[PDB]
Amino acid sequence: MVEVHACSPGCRHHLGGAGWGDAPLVRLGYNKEARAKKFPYLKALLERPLVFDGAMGTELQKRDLTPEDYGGEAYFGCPEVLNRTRPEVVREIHLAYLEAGAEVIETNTAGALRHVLAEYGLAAAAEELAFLGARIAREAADPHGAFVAGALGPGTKLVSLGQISWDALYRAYKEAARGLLKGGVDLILLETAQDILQVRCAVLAVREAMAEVGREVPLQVQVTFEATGTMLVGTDEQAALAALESLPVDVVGMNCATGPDLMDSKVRYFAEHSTRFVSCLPNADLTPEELAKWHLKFVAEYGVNAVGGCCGTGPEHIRKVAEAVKGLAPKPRPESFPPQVASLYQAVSLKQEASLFLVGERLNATGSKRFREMLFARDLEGILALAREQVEEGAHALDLSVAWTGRDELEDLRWLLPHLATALTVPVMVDSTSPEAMELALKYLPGRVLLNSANLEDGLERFDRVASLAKAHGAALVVLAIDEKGMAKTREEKVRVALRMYERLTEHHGLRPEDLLFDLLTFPITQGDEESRPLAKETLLAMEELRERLPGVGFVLGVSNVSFGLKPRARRVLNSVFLDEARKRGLTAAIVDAGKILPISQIPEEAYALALDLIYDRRKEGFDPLLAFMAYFEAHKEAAAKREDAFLALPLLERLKRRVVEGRKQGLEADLEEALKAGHKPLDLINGPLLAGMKEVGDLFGAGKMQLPFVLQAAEVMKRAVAYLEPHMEKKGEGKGTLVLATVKGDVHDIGKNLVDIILSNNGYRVVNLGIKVPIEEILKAVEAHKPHAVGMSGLLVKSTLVMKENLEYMRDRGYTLPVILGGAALTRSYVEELRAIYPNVYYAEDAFEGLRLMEELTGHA
Ligand code: B12
Ligand SMILES: N[C@@H](CCS)C(=O)O
Ligand SMILES: [K+]
Ligand SMILES: [Zn+2]
Ligand SMILES: [Zn+2]
Repeated sequence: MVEVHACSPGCRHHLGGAGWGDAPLVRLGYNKEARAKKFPYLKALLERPLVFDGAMGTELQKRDLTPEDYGGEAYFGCPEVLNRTRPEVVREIHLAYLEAGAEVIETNTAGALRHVLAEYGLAAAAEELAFLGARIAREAADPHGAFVAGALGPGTKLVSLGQISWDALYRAYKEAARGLLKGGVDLILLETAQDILQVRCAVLAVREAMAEVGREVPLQVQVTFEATGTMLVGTDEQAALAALESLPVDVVGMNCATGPDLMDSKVRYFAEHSTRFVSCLPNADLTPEELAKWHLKFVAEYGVNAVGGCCGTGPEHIRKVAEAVKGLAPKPRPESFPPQVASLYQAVSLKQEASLFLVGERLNATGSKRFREMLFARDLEGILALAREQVEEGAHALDLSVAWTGRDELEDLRWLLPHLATALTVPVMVDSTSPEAMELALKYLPGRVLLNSANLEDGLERFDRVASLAKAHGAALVVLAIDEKGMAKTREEKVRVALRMYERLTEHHGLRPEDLLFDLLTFPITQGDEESRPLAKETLLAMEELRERLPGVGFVLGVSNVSFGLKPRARRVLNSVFLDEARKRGLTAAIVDAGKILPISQIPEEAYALALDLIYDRRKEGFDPLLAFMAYFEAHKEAAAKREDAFLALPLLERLKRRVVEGRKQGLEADLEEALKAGHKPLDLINGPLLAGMKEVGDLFGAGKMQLPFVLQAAEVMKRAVAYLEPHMEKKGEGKGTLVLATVKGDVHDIGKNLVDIILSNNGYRVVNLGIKVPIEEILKAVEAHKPHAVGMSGLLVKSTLVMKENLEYMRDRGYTLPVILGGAALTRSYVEELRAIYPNVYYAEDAFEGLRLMEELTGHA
């Protein structure tokens, strides 16, 4: 092995593993075959479904156990102290589960954690009671030749919410896992997880336990989804899986809180998308027979790898499940997972559909006077509004740098990060030259973070420290083309540094290409020195080359830099054109603000061609592009005022259209008022100038001539106009029936939907509008509560047409035959015709009027 000898003193491979051998993640993905060859539990998961045991706690509660059984009054009701004071009772329950057909039992150790046990005066006994728990299970399982799972639960204190420090929590999982490993468990099971940051904390602590003890075992991680649909601290299934896929874990799954019914969408999401094996352990009430049917569905139809029960399930539940699942062939797991990052709340794709991945930069002390002022003044409320402003303008993630000469970086992160952890809906790109700052940040930020910058500026060791940190915490990584020779300025230097960095991150450390965002630099081309004139072109040509040579990797640029030195209008224009040029060369992400760009649709053809000449350095004895480009803005200084007066001069109707296209909120309501006073009706304005404006924005976005922030600015105008016009809308009928209406899970588009709501409401239909990103469970809760004549689902993403199909499947499975009306721009009539195969009663609606006519037909025209 070359690689075993090629470590620096910066490498920390115990937690994340390296790029070779048995590490959980390597360049090629989840290291399934190697780990199946080393570990009998994973071999078994490949070969057959593994039946878990059922509840321990609810089994213990059925024994009439006295204070004496627990060692005294102090310890009464602590399950884990029974490992010392009534071992034979814990064992008997294992024996009942094995005799019922369980091939995997869990240790009575879920609450064998320092801070949980402190309740009973047992804080110092966590390792002991965990070790005795593993021994009890070993004693029962060894005659049966079964597996033992060392079970650790979430504890009583939520780390994302500040109720315990990462370090105290880390120490609690470590010592506990140590007990389990020394006791002979075959795998460690982190279960009933409520806090996605705890998952990261405990995974890394349990890994460290393995390294300390010299014994590695598979790691299985199960979250709990509450009846509301998320983990307790607010994490959905998508964000959960995104946060798990990049960690050193073998098996992902869920347990507790609900029965399999509510669990079904979440189990199907894991079964469908995870590269790891998948487990499912529902709570119960639920009969043995019912649970056996749900696990037959989950195994045979979805490909779930291990099945058992949680709280309320007994031996009898496991008996029926083992009979139901014996002899089913496992389905193969998916081999790739789309690159995604995550906040506490939501997953975000790194390959954004039809768009760059846009990273706001205003939370950067170096680049932002406002943020700096608010940081030093400890203005939390101001920083969160700034965060929100950026997300509102389309930021998929936020770059954060607090570093400032004169200040303690670590103090400022300790102040700010606890608040960002729970406030942000989007992920954080942690921006720092200090690995210590990075490591501190990774103790506070839930989900899958980004790290802004592995580079070779300060030696291989720092590079390896950052690389190691990213591998262990499952972070995406920005790779910056700077080495011992300095910043790479030419295409040749950029490719060479990128290739060296790539090979080290993939082959040595085991990061996937998909985790990497290569930053070839952005230098100013405005200063006007002959050195600086080709520096933009060099980045663009390097990026194209590295795109063909490195499939899978991403590219990110801080684009504003290109234009440093210029006047604001010139900057906005150069930044925008550079960004589009970079997109055409392979760019996947951009660190940029909305204010520092404008739509290409708004750039005169002459400014456009001059910006091209400057970027590509089209210099002649004829003409110097920098001077020509500067001179353009000198000679069109009045341009802002010709725009404003020409805008204000337009006819009323065309002016309404223009407000949409150009995002002009200011004076909107006055124009709409003017139109209502002249006798125009609300729906005329909506269907006419306003939606014509949205049609044009769509054409420009689809043609690459308008970026996401300006589509959001058009969207805001559109929704303000509809909200102003809605109260003036003429009603046209009386109680004709009821529609439950929703945009489906994953989708935030609602302009279509809300027009539907308004047209139907005013033609005399009760519309229960459930909003955006509505899961099928909440749709059907609404169906049950309101008993409507139909259900409406809106979908504008291609992805949403697949959610609609699955929604129809979910509805068929639970007996629904109510009419379903599907609509949205992504969805065709030919496609809804085909869904009739799943669900007879499904109808397509081209528009709100077609929706109206379908409600008319389906209620007898009421
Ligand atoms: C506005 C807009 C946005 C706004 C939406 C704001 C809001 N709605 O609150 C914002 C900026 C939020 C947005 C974001 C994104 N969007 Co967008 N967006 C658009 C845009 C420009 C206009 C959509 C619109 O409002 N149309 C106006 C309404 C009136 O039309 P409509 O919704 O079709 O509805 C009519 C019919 O379809 C029907 N209908 C619709 N629903 C229903 C339901 C029922 C029951 C009935 C009876 C009828 C019915 O009736 C309506 C009126 O007659 C479209 C352009 C397009 N569609 O080609 C892209 C578009 C839909 N978006 C797109 C994309 C990709 C995205 C993003 C992924 C961008 C990104 N960030 O990477 C995100 C995804 C966010 C998410 N969903 O999770 C794509 C989707 C295609 C795809 N491959 O997935 C489009 C097509 C652009 C493109 N690529 O060309 N988007
Ligand atoms: N393994 C635990 C789960 C706690 S919710 C038990 O069955 O009691
Ligand atoms: K169990
Ligand atoms: Zn190493
Ligand atoms: Zn439970």
